[PDB]
Amino acid sequence: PNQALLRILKETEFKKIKVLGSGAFGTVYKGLWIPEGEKVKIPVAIKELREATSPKANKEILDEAYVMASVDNPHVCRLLGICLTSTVQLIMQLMPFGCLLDYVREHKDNIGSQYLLNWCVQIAKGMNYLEDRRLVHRDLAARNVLVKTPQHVKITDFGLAKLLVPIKWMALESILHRIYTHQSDVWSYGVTVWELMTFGSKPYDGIPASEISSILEKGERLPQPPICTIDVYMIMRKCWMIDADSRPKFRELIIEFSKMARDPQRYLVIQGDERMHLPSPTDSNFYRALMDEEDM
Amino acid sequence: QALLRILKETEFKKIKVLGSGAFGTVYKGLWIPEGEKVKIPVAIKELREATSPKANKEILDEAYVMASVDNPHVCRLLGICLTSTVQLIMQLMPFGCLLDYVREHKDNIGSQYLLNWCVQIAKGMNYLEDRRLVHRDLAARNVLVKTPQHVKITDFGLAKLLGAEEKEYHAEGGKVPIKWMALESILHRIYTHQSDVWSYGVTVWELMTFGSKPYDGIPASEISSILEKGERLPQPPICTIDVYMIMRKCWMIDADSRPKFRELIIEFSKMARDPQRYLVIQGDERMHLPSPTDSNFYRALMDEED
Ligand SMILES: O=C(Nc1nccs1)[C@@H](c1cc(F)ccc1O)N1Cc2ccc(-c3ccc(N4CCNCC4)cc3)cc2C1=O
Ligand SMILES: O=C(Nc1nccs1)[C@@H](c1cc(F)ccc1O)N1Cc2ccc(-c3ccc(N4CCNCC4)cc3)cc2C1=O
Ligand SMILES: Nc1ncnc2c1ncn2[C@@H]1O[C@H](COP(=O)(O)OP(=O)(O)NP(=O)(O)O)[C@@H](O)[C@H]1O
Ligand SMILES: Nc1ncnc2c1ncn2[C@@H]1O[C@H](COP(=O)(O)OP(=O)(O)NP(=O)(O)O)[C@@H](O)[C@H]1O
Ligand SMILES: [Mg+2]
Ligand SMILES: [Mg+2]
Repeated sequence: PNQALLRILKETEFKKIKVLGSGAFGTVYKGLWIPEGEKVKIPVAIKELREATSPKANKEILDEAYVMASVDNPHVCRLLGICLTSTVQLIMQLMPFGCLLDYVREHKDNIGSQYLLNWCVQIAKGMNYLEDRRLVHRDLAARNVLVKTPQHVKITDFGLAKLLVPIKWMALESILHRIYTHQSDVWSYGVTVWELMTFGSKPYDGIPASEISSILEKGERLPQPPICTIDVYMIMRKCWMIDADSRPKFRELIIEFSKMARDPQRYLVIQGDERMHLPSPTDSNFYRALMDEEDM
Repeated sequence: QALLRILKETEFKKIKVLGSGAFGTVYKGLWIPEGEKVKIPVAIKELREATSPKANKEILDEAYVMASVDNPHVCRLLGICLTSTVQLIMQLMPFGCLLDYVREHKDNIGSQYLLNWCVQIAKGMNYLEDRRLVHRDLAARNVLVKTPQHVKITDFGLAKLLGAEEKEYHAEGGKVPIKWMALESILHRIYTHQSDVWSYGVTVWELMTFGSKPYDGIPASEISSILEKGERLPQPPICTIDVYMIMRKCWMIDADSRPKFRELIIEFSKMARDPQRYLVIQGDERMHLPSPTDSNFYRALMDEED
């Protein structure tokens, strides 16, 4: 961990503007960074954790924050900065589009097959990269994929296991034994893709979280999303095998979905898939030069 | 052609004037992509004069070249709207142009920053020369600050669009940038890579003076005569003779005798490795230079192209 990658912030160089949402461990705000000696106001996203901290407690956090500021992959968000006060604040890039879960709801049945497949590929590439860095996500879900542009999504909020519940995204072995590996991350990938293919349906909606390990024992799984051809649905089911080692690997999921992305209409069936927009190269260039210059 | 977005009037709005010059007014604005809920800040330039559709076809031909540049020290044109007065879209620079930046930080700019800026501007101009694009209007106001460590050339390439009227422009009519121009350009209204080198000389002079107006108090009417007599801009107090002589070389009468952008890169890169030897600045020992932690932060938040 090159410690120059994590910028330590004083309270005086940023301000919280507005609340974006909250989750298990914190609250996310629209923020503004003020570089010292300048008059510019730079938008940032700030997460403040619910529970306070001591310098001994902070030593564990800094040690991990250094690891998450060291990721370097186009499909993985990296921690940028931190402010250690009574409560801890974490700073990353603010994404105006927000998370992919809200984006598929906002455009429900208004999203073509080229986009959904492209996203699956991209989430897989980012998860594979974390695996190569030997980082377990532990909380992969559509709410933790961020839309940088409609053509470019990024994984966020990974790596919290060595500092510590999303039952309906969790593998059977994680529910029963708090076992988190990359293969249980592969389970949450399967659930994430099911979210995309349903435009943000809630998984196991009538079924309380208390009962989830029973129904997975019984062999029940999430139903096949209407737009999914069988080939796509069995990748999802392969991700939900009892035997973690029988699940697909993230390198395999990249090859597979990127093969389906080459003829998207063969693998998903969307009504008026020709009503749908598709990523114009003119549109893609404009988005990249304006808000997405990173190297890919 | 994919590199220039042809825009609809409905997908952007002007919000605030940022400034104006010879041919247009610049606004801070918002791009609102169709069918989305996001408002993306952008800079919008509206030209002062309305254009016919035939004039627009010419403008569009040049706009495609202006959108084709791809270099970390040259800004590219992003979109165009063919409104009655043409509107032009590029990235919005929160720090503004370098002229206003050096004026606002006149007491906190050290020799590393100034020399690095000279290198970067030379790099961008040499890319334009390699692409055989003439600037015609290089000046500190047409260098933008992406971050204090990363400056970029803007607003090049207009010469062909002005060719019909260029010879008629009055020295006092503010359409022809007399105090940045080579002598042969004032007399003949033709612009080349070597006359751009002269503007570069003036641009560097602006930076070394933290934004003084060149030939201040002298009407533009009289510039051609004082140059023909051998007069030039004075030596900025912070410049050693080494730096002043490069500047004076950019203002030699014979265009072919001036330095090349290729060589200016090398010379300013050499000085940038020992800045306090070549620029004498009050408080330079204390002046800020950016640690890797702060440059990394800057790049992730607003300058990912690196
Ligand atoms: O900051 C992050 N999100 C953001 N959203 C918006 C703006 S910043 C992501 C994040 C951002 C990235 F860019 C990349 C990875 C990543 O994980 N982090 C970083 C981080 C560091 C430490 C912790 C942390 C520390 C302690 C605890 N304990 C304390 C004791 N009681 C139980 C909980 C739990 C979590 C969480 C995160 C975290 O959630
Ligand atoms: O848009 C540009 N600046 C911007 N600032 C902020 C937002 S956009 C740059 C610009 C941006 C870049 F990124 C790269 C190069 C560049 O030149 N342009 C583009 C442009 C196109 C056309 C013209 C133009 C066309 C016609 C005339 N005639 C008409 C006949 N009667 C006399 C006047 C004058 C000027 C000017 C520019 C221009 O100034
Ligand atoms: N960098 C960001 N830019 C824009 N929105 C963000 C950003 N980070 C987080 N958010 C938004 O803030 C919401 C709350 O985030 P967070 O606190 O991580 O909870 P969560 O992901 O929804 N649930 P958990 O699983 O507990 O993280 C996210 O779901 C997004 O809606
Ligand atoms: N992309 C930008 N982002 C933020 N500010 C900009 C941007 N481009 C230009 N500006 C600012 O807008 C001002 C006016 O620009 P412009 O209309 O080109 O005139 P100019 O270059 O200053 N003079 P002239 O050389 O006569 O055109 C500039 O001087 C800068 O202060
Ligand atoms: Mg989250
Ligand atoms: Mg300009």
